[PDB]
Amino acid sequence: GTPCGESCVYIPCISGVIGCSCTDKVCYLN
Repeated sequence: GTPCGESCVYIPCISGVIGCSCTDKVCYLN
C-alpha cells in the first residue's frame, strides 16, 4: 500500500524484496 520509492520501469525492484510489490511499474509496500 505504501510506495517504497522504487519502480520496475527499467530494472526490477531491489528493495522490493522486503515485501514491496511492483504495481503499475511502481513498487508499493502493501
